[PDB]
Amino acid sequence: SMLDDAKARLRKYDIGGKYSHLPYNKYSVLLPLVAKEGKLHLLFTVRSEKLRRAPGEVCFPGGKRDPTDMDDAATALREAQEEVGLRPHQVEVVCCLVPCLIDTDTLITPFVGLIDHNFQAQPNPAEVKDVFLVPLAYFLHPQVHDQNHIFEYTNPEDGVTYQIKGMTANLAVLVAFIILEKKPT
Ligand SMILES: *CC(=O)N1CCC[C@H]1c1cccc(OC)c1
Repeated sequence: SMLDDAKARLRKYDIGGKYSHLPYNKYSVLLPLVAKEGKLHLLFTVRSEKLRRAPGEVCFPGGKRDPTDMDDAATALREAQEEVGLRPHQVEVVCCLVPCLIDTDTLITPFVGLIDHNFQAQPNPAEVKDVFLVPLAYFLHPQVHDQNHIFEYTNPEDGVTYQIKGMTANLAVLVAFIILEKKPT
């Protein structure tokens, strides 16, 4: 099936806990995969304009590890619940992708999660101004604008354009390559 095939592909890139104990300032993100209309999509947030760090930017759900978290995956799931109302029974964490090193002292660990078909986002306006889907296939043929490369995605439902860039854009392309490369039509 589409979903079994995606999970099987993703598992080949799982680093698991290999980098998880290193003494960094630790953050996790969830890359949430949603199946709609026979195709996979990624779920993105737009950060609230009132936040200190990166107001109004397109990001994945996530945030800083706290003492309650059993592991890095728990961080991602806790933050996703707080930001968009995703409950743990509504997500299957499939794998942990290559971490992202920044600022010399920070390690961001991305987890890919398959999202239940009955989940409906409830954006928390203290954290997130918007939540939206992009088809995974978009990231194979994006609309690129240079400012460094920025992706512009226009939602055909409403005509709204979102700008996706940096780590977030790079991770989206990675997931699209992993799942969609070399597939019969
Ligand atoms: C958009 C984005 O992913 N950002 C904004 C702040 C830095 C980065 C980030 C890094 C780790 C966790 C985040 O939580 C979503 C965000």
